[PDB]
Amino acid sequence: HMKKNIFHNVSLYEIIFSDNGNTLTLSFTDTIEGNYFGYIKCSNILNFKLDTNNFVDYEDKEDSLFPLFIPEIELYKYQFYSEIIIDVGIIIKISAETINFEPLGK
Amino acid sequence: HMKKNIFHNVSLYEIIFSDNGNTLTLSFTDTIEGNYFGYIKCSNILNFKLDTNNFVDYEDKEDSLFPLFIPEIELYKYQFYSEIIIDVGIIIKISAETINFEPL
Repeated sequence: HMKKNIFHNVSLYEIIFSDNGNTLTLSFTDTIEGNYFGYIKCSNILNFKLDTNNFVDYEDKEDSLFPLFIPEIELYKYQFYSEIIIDVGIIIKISAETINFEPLGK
Repeated sequence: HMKKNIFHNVSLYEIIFSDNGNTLTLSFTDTIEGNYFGYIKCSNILNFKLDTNNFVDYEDKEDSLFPLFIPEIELYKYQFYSEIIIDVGIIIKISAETINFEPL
């Protein structure tokens, strides 16, 4: 069990299944120029939770999940799997056998 | 509250967020020869949960979530939102303000 903050001040713009559903990849831009920044790859998914937590105003036309601006992403490493937690009103939790990401730092 | 079983004997092959992320589309084939069957579109998502519950053997290099064979899907229509539940060991639950599907 370890904890670590990664991907400071990023913008999540997609969540994509791959490898016949076994992998989830989250892709991000930076919050300055807005260019592509990188990704978090969650391989061999254990669980995935998205809860909008009454945060998105669906009566608001201009309001939507993506792009989702994120101050930082919590990464937990256990003996046999890892978990990322995104908590920005909306909450996203993903547990997977391996979690890797690029780039390794800003 | 009205509960209903839909999409009998289907195979789920993708779960896709829209560009703005407000909509989730689940796409299905039949389980006969893999021809396209239809979709369930969940608009204005409230929550989405996928738990593989140790039913995908990751030590078996051949095992994978998709295609996910489904005997039926439970559809709940509450007063102000709807929910689908897929329970095949693997569990998928999606609540959204509206849930629409084709074919009817």
